[PDB]
Amino acid sequence: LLRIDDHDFSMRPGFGGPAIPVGVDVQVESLDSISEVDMDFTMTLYLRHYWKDERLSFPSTNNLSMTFDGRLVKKIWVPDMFFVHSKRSFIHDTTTDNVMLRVQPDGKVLYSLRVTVTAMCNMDFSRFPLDTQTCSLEIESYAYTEDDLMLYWKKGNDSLKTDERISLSQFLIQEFHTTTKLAFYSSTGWYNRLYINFTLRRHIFFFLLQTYFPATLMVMLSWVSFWIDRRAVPARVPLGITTVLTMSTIITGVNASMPRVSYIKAVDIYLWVSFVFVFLSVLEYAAVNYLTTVQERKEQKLRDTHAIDKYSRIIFPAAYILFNLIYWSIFS
Amino acid sequence: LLRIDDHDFSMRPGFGGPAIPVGVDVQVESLDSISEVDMDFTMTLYLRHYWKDERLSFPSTNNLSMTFDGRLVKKIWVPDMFFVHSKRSFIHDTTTDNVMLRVQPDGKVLYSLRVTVTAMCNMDFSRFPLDTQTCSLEIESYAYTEDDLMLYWKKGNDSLKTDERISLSQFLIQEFHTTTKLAFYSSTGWYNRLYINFTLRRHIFFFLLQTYFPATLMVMLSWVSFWIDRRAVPARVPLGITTVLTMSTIITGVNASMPRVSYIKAVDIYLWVSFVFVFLSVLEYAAVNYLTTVQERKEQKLRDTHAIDKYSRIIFPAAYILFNLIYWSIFS
Amino acid sequence: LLRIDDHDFSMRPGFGGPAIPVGVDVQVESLDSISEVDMDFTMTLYLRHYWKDERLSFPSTNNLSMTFDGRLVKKIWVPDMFFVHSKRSFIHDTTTDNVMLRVQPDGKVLYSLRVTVTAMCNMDFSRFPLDTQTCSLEIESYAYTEDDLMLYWKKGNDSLKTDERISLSQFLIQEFHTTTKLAFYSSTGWYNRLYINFTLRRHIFFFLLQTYFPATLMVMLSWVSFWIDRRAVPARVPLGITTVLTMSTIITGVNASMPRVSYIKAVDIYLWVSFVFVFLSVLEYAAVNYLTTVQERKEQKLRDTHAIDKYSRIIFPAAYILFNLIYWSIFS
Amino acid sequence: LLRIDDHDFSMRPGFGGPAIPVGVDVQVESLDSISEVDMDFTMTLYLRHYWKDERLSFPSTNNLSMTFDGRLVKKIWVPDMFFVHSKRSFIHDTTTDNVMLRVQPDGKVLYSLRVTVTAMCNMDFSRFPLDTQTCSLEIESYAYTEDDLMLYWKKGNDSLKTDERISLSQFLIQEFHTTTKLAFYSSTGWYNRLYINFTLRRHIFFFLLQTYFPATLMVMLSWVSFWIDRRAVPARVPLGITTVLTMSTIITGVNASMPRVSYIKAVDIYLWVSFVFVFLSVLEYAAVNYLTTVQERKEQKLRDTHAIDKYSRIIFPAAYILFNLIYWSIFS
Amino acid sequence: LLRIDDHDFSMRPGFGGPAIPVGVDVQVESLDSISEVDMDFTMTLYLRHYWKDERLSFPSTNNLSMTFDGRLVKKIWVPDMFFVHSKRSFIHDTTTDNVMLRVQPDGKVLYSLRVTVTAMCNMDFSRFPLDTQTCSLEIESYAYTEDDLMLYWKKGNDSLKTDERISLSQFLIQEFHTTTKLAFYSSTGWYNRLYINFTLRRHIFFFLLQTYFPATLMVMLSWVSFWIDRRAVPARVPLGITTVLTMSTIITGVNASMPRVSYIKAVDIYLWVSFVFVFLSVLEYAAVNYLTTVQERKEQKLRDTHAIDKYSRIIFPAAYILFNLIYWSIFS
Ligand SMILES: *[C@@H]1O[C@H](CO)[C@@H](O)[C@H](O)[C@H]1NC(C)=O
Ligand SMILES: *[C@@H]1O[C@H](CO)[C@@H](O)[C@H](O)[C@H]1NC(C)=O
Ligand SMILES: *[C@@H]1O[C@H](CO)[C@@H](O)[C@H](O)[C@H]1NC(C)=O
Ligand SMILES: *[C@@H]1O[C@H](CO)[C@@H](O)[C@H](O)[C@H]1NC(C)=O
Ligand SMILES: *[C@@H]1O[C@H](CO)[C@@H](O)[C@H](O)[C@H]1NC(C)=O
Ligand SMILES: *[C@@H]1O[C@H](CO)[C@@H](O)[C@H](O)[C@H]1NC(C)=O
Ligand SMILES: *[C@@H]1O[C@H](CO)[C@@H](O)[C@H](O)[C@H]1NC(C)=O
Ligand SMILES: *[C@@H]1O[C@H](CO)[C@@H](O)[C@H](O)[C@H]1NC(C)=O
Ligand SMILES: *[C@@H]1O[C@H](CO)[C@@H](O)[C@H](O)[C@H]1NC(C)=O
Ligand SMILES: *[C@@H]1O[C@H](CO)[C@@H](O)[C@H](O)[C@H]1NC(C)=O
Ligand SMILES: CCCCCC
Ligand SMILES: CCCCCC
Ligand SMILES: CCCCCC
Ligand SMILES: CCCCCC
Ligand SMILES: CCCCCC
Ligand SMILES: CCCCCC
Ligand SMILES: CCCCCC
Ligand SMILES: CCCCCC
Ligand SMILES: CCCCCC
Ligand SMILES: CCCCCC
Ligand SMILES: CCCCCC
Ligand SMILES: CCCCCC
Ligand SMILES: CCCCCC
Ligand SMILES: CCCCCC
Ligand SMILES: CCCCCC
Ligand SMILES: CCCCCC
Ligand SMILES: CCCCCC
Ligand SMILES: CCCCCC
Ligand SMILES: CCCCCC
Ligand SMILES: CCCCCC
Ligand SMILES: [Cl-]
Repeated sequence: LLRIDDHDFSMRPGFGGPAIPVGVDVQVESLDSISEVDMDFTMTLYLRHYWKDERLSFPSTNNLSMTFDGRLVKKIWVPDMFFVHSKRSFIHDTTTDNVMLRVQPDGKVLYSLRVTVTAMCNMDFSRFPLDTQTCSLEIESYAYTEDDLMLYWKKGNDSLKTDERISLSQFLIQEFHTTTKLAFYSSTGWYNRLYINFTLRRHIFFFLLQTYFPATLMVMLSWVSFWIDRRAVPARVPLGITTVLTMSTIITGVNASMPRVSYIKAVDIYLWVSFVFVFLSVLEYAAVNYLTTVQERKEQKLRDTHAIDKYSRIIFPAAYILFNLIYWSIFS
Repeated sequence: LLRIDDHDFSMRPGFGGPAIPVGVDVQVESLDSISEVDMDFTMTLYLRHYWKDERLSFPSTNNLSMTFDGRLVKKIWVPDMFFVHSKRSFIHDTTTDNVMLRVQPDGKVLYSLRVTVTAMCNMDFSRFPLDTQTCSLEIESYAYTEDDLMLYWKKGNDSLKTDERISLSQFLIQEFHTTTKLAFYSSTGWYNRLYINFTLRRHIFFFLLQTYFPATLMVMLSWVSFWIDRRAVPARVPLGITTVLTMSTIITGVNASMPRVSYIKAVDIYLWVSFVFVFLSVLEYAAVNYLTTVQERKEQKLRDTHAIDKYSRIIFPAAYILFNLIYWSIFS
Repeated sequence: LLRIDDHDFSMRPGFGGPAIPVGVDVQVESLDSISEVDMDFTMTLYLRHYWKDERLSFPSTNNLSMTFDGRLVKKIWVPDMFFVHSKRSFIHDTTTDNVMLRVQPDGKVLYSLRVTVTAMCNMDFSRFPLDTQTCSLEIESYAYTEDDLMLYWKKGNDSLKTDERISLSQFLIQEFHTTTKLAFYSSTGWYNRLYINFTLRRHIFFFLLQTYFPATLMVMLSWVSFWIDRRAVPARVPLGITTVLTMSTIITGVNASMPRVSYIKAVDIYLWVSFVFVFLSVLEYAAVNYLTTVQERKEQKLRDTHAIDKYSRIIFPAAYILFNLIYWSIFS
Repeated sequence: LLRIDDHDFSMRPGFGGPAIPVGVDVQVESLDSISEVDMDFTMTLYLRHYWKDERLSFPSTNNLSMTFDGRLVKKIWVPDMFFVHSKRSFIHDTTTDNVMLRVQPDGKVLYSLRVTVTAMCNMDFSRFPLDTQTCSLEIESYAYTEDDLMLYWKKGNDSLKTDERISLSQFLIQEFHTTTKLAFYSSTGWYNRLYINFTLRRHIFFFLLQTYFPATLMVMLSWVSFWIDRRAVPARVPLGITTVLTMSTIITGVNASMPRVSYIKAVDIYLWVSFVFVFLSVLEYAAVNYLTTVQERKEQKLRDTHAIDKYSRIIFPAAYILFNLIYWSIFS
Repeated sequence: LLRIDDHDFSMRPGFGGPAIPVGVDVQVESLDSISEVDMDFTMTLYLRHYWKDERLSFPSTNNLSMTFDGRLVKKIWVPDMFFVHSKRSFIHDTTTDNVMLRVQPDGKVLYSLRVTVTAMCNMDFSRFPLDTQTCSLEIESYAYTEDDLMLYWKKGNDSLKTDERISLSQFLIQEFHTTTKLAFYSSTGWYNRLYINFTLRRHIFFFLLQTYFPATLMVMLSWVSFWIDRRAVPARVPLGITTVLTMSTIITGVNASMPRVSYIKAVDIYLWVSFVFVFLSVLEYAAVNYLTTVQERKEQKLRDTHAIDKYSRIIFPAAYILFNLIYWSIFS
């Protein structure tokens, strides 16, 4: 039927002659994980190849595609494709290798693989946790240059399809599309790359509850020290100290879960401003206590509400509100 | 006996003609793990295939099935089946491949595999930790469409059997059953899928002890500040502050172990309401202290139990109890 | 010598006739790990098979066993055995497959494998950390029923031997023995199972130091509040609050390391009783403070050691000691 | 040249006759890791075998060794060796299997493998973190007894060489040497084992900084309560309570990182003695406060520095210093 | 075309004669990870080999290189290369083995592999986190000595090329270059090694925010105790105690993430000096309280700002600033 034993398949079709066209269709099954510290993502996809090989021609009367077991794959020539800038990947093998082989009577061949790929994606956290990130997956031939193999999307924009169940708990996925670009290696020649592009957006709610509310609550807990009688030194001092230390703990806990980036994120700006306010509260009380002591000493040697508290009760909330307005007008 | 060398098994029985019927029996051995963060499960099952192949016919006098070693499997045609929407799977191989092959004199073949499959399961945590989840395992042919291969359950509802030792420490497993549905791929044709469905329910006790009791205890520890003399400012302030901070720590610890979902869970509602109560206690004491200071200043310039404490001692417990009644009437 | 090329080894000896006897010897090399959360164990063992095959007969004059390389194994019939209710296992392969093959002149064959098996073991933690657990390893044929293959222990009780270096840092291992039982599958027939049983016991010392001493110390630290003058409210309140919060932290830390079981363990009983005592201390001080305030108000309007402290100093230690006596008489 | 096709290599040289001598040389490349909780170590080594086989003889004129590709290895007889009491091991395979084969004209064969072995090592932590541990790697034949194969060190003591780059960040490695001993299996016969022995010693500095300094600092922080005026009850009570709780946290953190051993380590002795001192400080202050209250009551009914503080200021430091002297004279 | 069946490729070209030259080109694709605790790095690279073999000569008219499938590789002789001092490595295999084979009509052969290598790198942390580290990758032949195979860089310095996307989030990568050196094994002979060298530098910002700012803030929070009236003992004591304990927690958290090195790092110097300052603050207050008590007792028996506070308010900040100036002038 196929006369496999009569041919040497160590050479591509057209060997010694013009390049062989190869078309690609991709269907994305899922996006399994995203790792900010590792700066990568894991995708499961169906990779489909189209090419023609006269050596697989067989007689028939119905002009219909016929399906073979898939162990025949290792006896015939198959296009060499690999994922560029990946960290690890594999082909699923239960209950058998998830490999399809269909051959038409005139030699047209359809080849399909189910693979899982972990690939690198460089992300900019300068607007975290309000950032928008983009990632891509690159498909390129390994052994054959553009002189031997021509790689292209089979149906252009319509070659990429996605399952309706693609979802992430933290990220919104949008704008899947495909592009084509060339690549050059100084010692091997020119290669043709295929691209799968998509965009990711975060949900802010979780970060609000984890960071922004606790810091605001710690700032507001430092303003009750302005309504307590200043004669209660052992009540007013520990309150401010505890609020400062809790703010420090919040900052450390927030920074613990992110990659060790050399630049400043928006959450760092917010937390450090809140910390500054909490610190200023303690300094303000220390000034008040010192001035009261000075006045007592002067009065005895010569023999109400302090203005600082009265003005702080107004100044601190207004400054904090203005800061919040400007911050959330800039970062939105 | 079998004349394997006289036939080409690269083509299915009936090649070029009508589709070949294939029956499936499944026996579930165990459910090994469930991962909320990964949103998958691991199952170990016995997969059994039934079909007929005249090319394996042999003479006999007893009309009995004969068992072969299993290395013969790779010399004959075997149905191509794979698990859909899986993450990883394998066939056990100790001390040999766990593969059974039995052939009847008239060509009927029984084929059995022991496999372990990790498969995806989308779960809704909107009622966590009082949620009920459902999952499924899908069996579909890879290479052959419904025109070449007809896939069905061998005995309908009786095709699925479960071992009595299937058990999870946290989940209750119930309602195993099977269904059949078709699937369509735009470039390859129609396929016939088999389904194994089951339902999972959580045990609430662990979550009660981990989250609900500590938060209630922290709320109740904030009500002892209403029975302490209000003149003890350095005793009443740190108590409320410590309770608020402990409630915050509880909220963070509860959220740490779950997937980063964009929606609200019931435990979040309970914890945030408890946090609100604890915060209000501190605000109440601050109001009491301020009013006492105002009265002292007025009396000196002109020259018991405060009503707020007296009413709070009644109001706070009743509101908390009513909230608990409504919450546990809604979520049950 | 062996005339391997002259025989088809795809059929068992006696094919079509009576069942072939197969004897098993097992020597346990080590117990590598136990996982409470995974509920499994890992064992390394030497598995030895005994059977007769006339097709391997060769002429000789000394009636002595001869050893072959082990690549011959894949050319001859070998009994099909697998481990039941396992999670994963493999055969060691350095520097070659650890497989022995010895054939006697009359056809007697000895076969030996070095394997590592991870197997499930259901454990009851209702008496943790004073529990005693039992586990078993099951050996059964996969392809052949009791009509084709008879599986038995070669020397009965003497078939199981253990290395003197089997040891676990936390568990005491005792009472290795073997049993035999039949198994039935509704669609394949009856099989004969072999069992390896052993018993595990914990060492209590580690758990004493981790849980029982800290909780008792936290309870005893709450009784120093009964010897401090009750006029020191800001000294007596934070002490009780801190002890309650530390007890809560201890409970959470203890529960963190165990599987999410739906039932109550002994350590939970001990910790919750200790927590109750610590909570009652705080309530007792609140009552004392309130009564003192009431008496002061009455005396002013009309114009030592409080009995509660005096009785608590006796009542609390005696109740705690009685609880310890009963607890350690019940759980031993 | 080698006439491989003319011989059956399923039988050892000398099959049916006297045992074949096999010499072993080992060169250690690195020690990769040590795990106290797993009680094992990982070593990378070069394993070299020497034997003679007349079936590989070839004509030559120069009496020189000739090197072959290494795919020839699987066509000839190779000694069967494995590592005893190992957990996992493998042969490196990039860019090809790291296997050397050299054959001399008279049949002498040199065989070399690069392997990585993880092996068990039982360690005694009774003097931790001042302990000295010893470990060994055992090489034994699997299939052949001492009647068929004689295993020995090729050059005795000079057979073991080590790379100068063997180093661990925490451990000092010394005293590599080799020994030989026999082993007996009740069902297979006598085997000859080869041993590689070495000694490990810890660096104390890290443990000093992690445990011993913090505990001493916490003990010294409890002695400042003896210089504060005893009238400051709310200052002296929380200090002692906080020091006790911090010591408890230190003990838990120290125990967290070690295996769950049933016996007592030296660090446990040191930490528990320090804890006892810190606890006694709190009890001492409670006694002082009670006695002051008694004296006040007696004086009123009838109508400086307390001796306990004065003696404690001397007694506590001297006892702690004596304990340190004895502890560091015993454990060195 | 190639007459593979007519030659034995178990012997290198020139077998029995002069050494065969082999050239190497390397292109680095990425640096995937660096592990301080494991002391290794992971690199993905393209390894290219050049050699001549007359046995692969074929007739042609165009003097052009022809590309073969890559399954031919296992039928011909291929140079034996491996990575020295590696921990693990593999060749990527999707969708096929990423192996290129190109043969010129005169027998010149180009061979290319895509591999991932994890290799050891000894690092000195004595200047952490201001350290600069160097690492190298070593390529050496395994089976063949310099008498049989001559290994060299194909284009010298121009043989090493790097992708523009090589980047690490924490480290700056610079100065890629190549060197050549010989290696000697006492039992096998001389080998020729190739080296790939590069330099790594850290970004200080992350460590500043994680360690240096919190410790400075904790030191500055201990200087507010010098502006509070010394009569407030219960306010001034807990402040110093809390600052000391927080500094201890910072030290432990900093040390937790690094390898257990026996020497001192710069961050340890900074943290321990800050801890000393914080401790001295508490000792200073204790001295002040004791002296005040002594003066009170003397005055009663005979019947402002203390100088220590006044001098400490100046001395502590100046000493801390001088320490910072010297530290950051030494470590830069
Ligand atoms: C298949 O090819 C035949 C001619 O060989 C043609 O008549 C028929 O229409 C074709 N069918 C399809 C579906 O292309
Ligand atoms: C899709 O393809 C069409 C036609 O080739 C092109 O105009 C369009 O820009 C493409 N869209 C994207 C997102 O690449
Ligand atoms: C097997 O087939 C024979 C006829 O070939 C029939 O007589 C016999 O009853 C059958 N046995 C079973 C169990 O079906
Ligand atoms: C089982 O099969 C019967 C008959 O086909 C059907 O009536 C019933 O609904 C099925 N049950 C389930 C759970 O699918
Ligand atoms: C081996 O068999 C021979 C007879 O073939 C007998 O004489 C001899 O005693 C036997 N030896 C053993 C050890 O069984
Ligand atoms: C061991 O075997 C003997 C005899 O078969 C039996 O009496 C005994 O009960 C067995 N012991 C165990 C532990 O099974
Ligand atoms: C090799 O053997 C020959 C004799 O066959 C001898 O003359 C020569 O000295 C030997 N060389 C070595 C290095 O042993
Ligand atoms: C090394 O070998 C020599 C001679 O065989 C022996 O005297 C010595 O004790 C050995 N050393 C060790 C450490 O085994
Ligand atoms: C190839 O070799 C031929 C001679 O065989 C020569 O004429 C031609 O210039 C060469 N081409 C290249 C590119 O080296
Ligand atoms: C590169 O090679 C040139 C010439 O061989 C040499 O002078 C130079 O030092 C080399 N550079 C490095 C970094 O090895
Ligand atoms: C998606 C925005 C949510 C804002 C909630 C306050
Ligand atoms: C908040 C600062 C107030 C200053 C009044 C003079
Ligand atoms: C917001 C409070 C203002 C008080 C001014 C006296
Ligand atoms: C299954 C419900 C248990 C409830 C315990 C209070
Ligand atoms: C004095 C009784 C207080 C109760 C608080 C729950
Ligand atoms: C008494 C009201 C205080 C409000 C502080 C936010
Ligand atoms: C709890 C609020 C009480 C208000 C009384 C006027
Ligand atoms: C529950 C306590 C109520 C007190 C009312 C005065
Ligand atoms: C094995 C029992 C030990 C008990 C130590 C108090
Ligand atoms: C003064 C002795 C107190 C004892 C508390 C356990
Ligand atoms: C501990 C309770 C004492 C009650 C005395 C009336
Ligand atoms: C154990 C102390 C008892 C005190 C009774 C007055
Ligand atoms: C190796 C001993 C070091 C001791 C440092 C105090
Ligand atoms: C005032 C000196 C106290 C010393 C405590 C270690
Ligand atoms: C430290 C104990 C002192 C006792 C004096 C009577
Ligand atoms: C070390 C201080 C001793 C004080 C004795 C009065
Ligand atoms: C690269 C140096 C940054 C310094 C920021 C204060
Ligand atoms: C850093 C302490 C400053 C205090 C000013 C009152
Ligand atoms: C900071 C030390 C001051 C000493 C004055 C006598
Ligand atoms: C920096 C404050 C100095 C005060 C000297 C009296
Ligand atoms: Cl206080």
